[PDB]
Amino acid sequence: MRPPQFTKAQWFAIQHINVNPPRCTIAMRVINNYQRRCKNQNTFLRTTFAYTANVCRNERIRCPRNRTLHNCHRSRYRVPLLHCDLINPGAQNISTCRYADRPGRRFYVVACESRDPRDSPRYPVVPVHLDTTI
Repeated sequence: MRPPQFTKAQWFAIQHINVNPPRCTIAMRVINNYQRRCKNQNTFLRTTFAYTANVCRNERIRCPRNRTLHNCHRSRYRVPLLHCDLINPGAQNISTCRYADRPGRRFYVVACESRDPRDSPRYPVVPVHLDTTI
C-alpha cells in the first residue's frame, strides 16, 4: 500500500525516479520495506522528477498496460533505466528478496493527476503511476 506520508507522486518517485539507484537487490529494499511484500517487478527511471512531470503535458492517451486509466502520457524520448525482477518469490523475509538487474534505455509511459496539496506547487500536474516502458 502507499505509505501515508507520501503523495501518489512522491510514492511514484520513490518507486520509479532515481538517477543513481543502487543494485536492484538494495534499491528494492526501500520500496519493499513499506509494504511487507517484495514487489515482483519494478523500474527505476534514471532521470529527475521534473522531466517525468513534463511528460504529463504530452497527448493524453489510454494507459497501454493498465487500461482502466485514461490519464496516461508517453514520453517523447528514451531515458536510461534500471529494471528489477524478483528472483525468489517465497523468500522468508523482505530483506532476503533478491532481484535480477536489467539496465536499459527506453521510452516510458506515465499516468498523471493534478497535484496533491502536499506536492510541490512547481508541478500543477504530477506523474502518479509508471504504466510501461518500451
